[PDB]
Amino acid sequence: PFVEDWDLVQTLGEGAYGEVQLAVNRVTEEAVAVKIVDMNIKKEICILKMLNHENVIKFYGHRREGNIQYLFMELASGGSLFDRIEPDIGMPEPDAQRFFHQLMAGVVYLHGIGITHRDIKPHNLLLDERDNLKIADYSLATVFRYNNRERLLNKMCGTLPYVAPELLKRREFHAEPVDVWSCGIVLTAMLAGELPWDQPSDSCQEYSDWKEKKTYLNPWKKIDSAPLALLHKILVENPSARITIPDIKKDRWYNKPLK
Ligand SMILES: N#Cc1cccc(-c2c[nH]c3ncnc(N4CCOCC4)c23)c1
Ligand SMILES: [Cl-]
Repeated sequence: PFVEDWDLVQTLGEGAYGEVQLAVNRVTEEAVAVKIVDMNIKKEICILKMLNHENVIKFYGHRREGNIQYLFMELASGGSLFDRIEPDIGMPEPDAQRFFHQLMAGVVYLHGIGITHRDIKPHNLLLDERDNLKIADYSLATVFRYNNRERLLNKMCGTLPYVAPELLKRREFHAEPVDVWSCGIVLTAMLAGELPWDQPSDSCQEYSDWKEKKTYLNPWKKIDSAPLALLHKILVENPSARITIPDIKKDRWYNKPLK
C-alpha cells in the first residue's frame, strides 16, 4: 500500500490507537512514520500542530483518504526506551541520567505550552539515531492551561503502574504533578529494570512498603542513594508536596557528573 507519494513499507508498532507504519517516499527516499486511524482526532491533530521541540515527536501533517486518516510524524530509528531497559537490571546510571534530562526537557516544553501528555512510559519514549529521546503519542494528551488559566483534570487515563495516586483517589487533580510522577516511575524502571508496584493504591502492598520507607526491598535496593533521594521527592503521595520540575533541576543526582 501507499499514500500519495509515500509507500507504506512496514509496521513499526501500535500507538495508543491505530497502527504506525514506516513510510518511505519513492522519489526522495525520506523515511517518516505514519499513524493510520480508521474513521477525537480533530483534538489530537490540533495538539500535534503545536509541537515543536527536539525531545517531542514532530508532526509533519495529515491526509484524510476516505475512511483512513494518515498522521505523518517524525521517525525515530532507535526504537523505544522500553528496549534499552534490561529486565531486573535497568541500564547504566549515566545513560539513565541522560535520558532523564531529555525527558524533563520534553515535559517542561509540553507543560510550558499548556499540554499534559498523561501517558508517559517507556513505550512512548522513542530514540532517534543519536539516542536522543522523543516523547510520542498525543492521543491522550490534553490542554491544562489556556489563556494563562489552569484547568484541573478529572478524566482517569494512563497506565496503572505509571499513574499517580491522586488520579485514583481525587475527583479532580492538577495535571503537572501527574506527569512528574510518571517520569519518576520511568526513572525507577531505568535504574532497576522493574516497576515498583502494580498501582499506587492503599491495597497494593509494594506501594505501602514504599510509603513506609522499606527501601531495603526491591526495586529500591538496586538504586544508588543519590538517584533514590530524587525518587523519594518525586514519588510523594500528596501532589502538592511532590517535587516540581524547577526543583528537580536543582537535585543533587540530576546535577551529578556521570560517565
Ligand atoms: N501517535 C503515535 C505514536 C505512538 C508511538 C510511537 C509512534 C512513532 C512515531 N515515530 C516513530 N518512530 C519509530 N517508531 C515509532 N513507534 C510507533 C509505535 O510502536 C513503537 C515504535 C514511532 C507514534
Ligand atoms: Cl520495565
